[PDB]
Amino acid sequence: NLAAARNLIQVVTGEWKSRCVYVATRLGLADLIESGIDSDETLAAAVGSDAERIHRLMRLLVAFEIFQGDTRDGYANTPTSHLLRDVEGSFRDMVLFYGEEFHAAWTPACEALLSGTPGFELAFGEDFYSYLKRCPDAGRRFLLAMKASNLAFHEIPRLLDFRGRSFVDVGGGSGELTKAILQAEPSARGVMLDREGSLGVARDNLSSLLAGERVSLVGGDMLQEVPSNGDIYLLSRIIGDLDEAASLRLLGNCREAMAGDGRVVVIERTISASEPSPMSVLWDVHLFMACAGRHRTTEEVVDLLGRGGFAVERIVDLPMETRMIVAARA
Amino acid sequence: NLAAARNLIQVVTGEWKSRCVYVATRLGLADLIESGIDSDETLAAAVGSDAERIHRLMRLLVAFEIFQGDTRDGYANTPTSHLLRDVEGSFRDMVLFYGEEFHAAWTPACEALLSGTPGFELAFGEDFYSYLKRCPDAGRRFLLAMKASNLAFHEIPRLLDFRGRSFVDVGGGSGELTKAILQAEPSARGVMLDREGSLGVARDNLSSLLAGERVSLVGGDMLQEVPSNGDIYLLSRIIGDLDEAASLRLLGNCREAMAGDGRVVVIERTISASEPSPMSVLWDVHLFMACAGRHRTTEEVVDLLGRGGFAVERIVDLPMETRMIVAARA
Repeated sequence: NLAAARNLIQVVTGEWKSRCVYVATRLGLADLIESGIDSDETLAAAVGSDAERIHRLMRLLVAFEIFQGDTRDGYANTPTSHLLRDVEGSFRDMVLFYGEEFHAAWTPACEALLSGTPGFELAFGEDFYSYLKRCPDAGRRFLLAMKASNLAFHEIPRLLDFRGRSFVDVGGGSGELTKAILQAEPSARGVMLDREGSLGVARDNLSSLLAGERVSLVGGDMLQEVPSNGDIYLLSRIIGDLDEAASLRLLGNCREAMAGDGRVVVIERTISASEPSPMSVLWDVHLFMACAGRHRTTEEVVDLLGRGGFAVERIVDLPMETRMIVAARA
Repeated sequence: NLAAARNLIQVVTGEWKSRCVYVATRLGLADLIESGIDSDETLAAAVGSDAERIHRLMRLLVAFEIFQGDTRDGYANTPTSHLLRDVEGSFRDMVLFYGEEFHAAWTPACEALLSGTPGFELAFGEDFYSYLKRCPDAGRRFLLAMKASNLAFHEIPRLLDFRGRSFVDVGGGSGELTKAILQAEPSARGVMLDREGSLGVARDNLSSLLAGERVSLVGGDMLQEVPSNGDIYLLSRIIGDLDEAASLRLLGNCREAMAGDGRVVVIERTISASEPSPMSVLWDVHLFMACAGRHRTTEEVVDLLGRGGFAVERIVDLPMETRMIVAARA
């Protein structure tokens, strides 16, 4: 009952820790501190607070190993708080977006789980993808939030050998996975496929790589055709939105288009059918809350790969509860 | 870097777990399950949801050891989920209040820590205790939420001997501490003091014990006078709100009123000034967010006791980050 009350209270009050991290990010404390503004007084002066309130917020965060030090010798960053800094590749924009849009989305979680309308849609009056287009700047902020998952993408070219290979990023969106591969392995060449008229974001995000002729963009419908003669076909976050049939159209398109000995690589969160990792299932509820998305089990994807003519060769756990499943032609 | 990123995401997404437990609580899943309604399908029909959403919620809660089992063989409670049930001493009402009023309070946390206006006041346009006194239903719910802390009160008569002895509950409020003592030790006798005109709640909450003539109530100002000849003077969540001057008046009132070899017993959350427990400091920021209160360090309480002519005899760590400090006449 004691351990149980203590664990329960941790979970109940976890939200207040999220808020405190969000406030530390909004206030730019991690930046100020790295700069040497590192006392209660100087921090309070910089952000417009009071020294005692800063002291209390800092005491909390330090106790949870987010920052370190004290007001007298000075506060400093820890590996976790460095991620809050306003620097390339940090988690700052993800923290802010999650503490704003997704904080609002998770407020009507009860009515969402009862009705089946995502909490996001209840909170904002339109579906998520609609919101990113409507609400001014939301799209830009969300792409910055998503850069946080360059964590999994940076691992792919460390696990998979792209040296002298051509790859096809099917349904690439902004091009972050293509970008990460091409940054890591200079002899690799890619094609990114997306809907015609959808290539603008990628044209800008990939401008230097396009200028260097390391990549080309193609407009097309992946269900009708994929760019041919690739060695590796990346399906990143594609399968989850597709039903049995469209998934088999897509997989058949890659199976027939790829070079001899080519591979299909599915990159996606999948849930272990038994003993799922607690974080993977938290992401799964979140996918509902955000957009009524649904995850497959690892088994369902492996079996789906088989029905599309592939033999799985590797299943690798990536950062942020993402899997990489590599399949060759059966 | 992997490890830091995994930690940050845990903290950032912790809020969604709080929302998931709040939802299970609002829906009465633990009650339903205890009564044998224990599949996704029967749970869904019971609450007006759908089997798939229940499945995903329950998968999440089970993975975090809140419930156990599975839809086929049936879900079942755990020591943690038993605390959510609608039973006398559970955390159920605390979870609900924290997921409603305090979830609202913690939304403007940034503006709160900058301005100094508690998030509760920002959110509701009204200070916390004014809100409780004005809105009888909110006041009722808050009292039920504060019952979760009866965990600490029930330990008190196990650590102190009230057999044969008399106590004075100074600032007793609704009277839960007095009631915990008399229920544990039927031969204890006690007086509860509070401000005249405030005794309504306690007169009701303690009706039985008042009818048994085991306890009486007195209306009065503790800063001028306290009931005399007590063996044990309980100061529960009373000093925290008092300045130096007021605390020394109260302590002197106790020192002069008490029996030979009497004790003053301070029950309060305090912060260890050197290496504080992360949970104690989270409670401290929450106290600000709710009503601009704050906790003292343990050292400050010990030093204040000494200034009031007391010597600390014992310090005991009670449940839910609360301290019991026993002092005798120096």
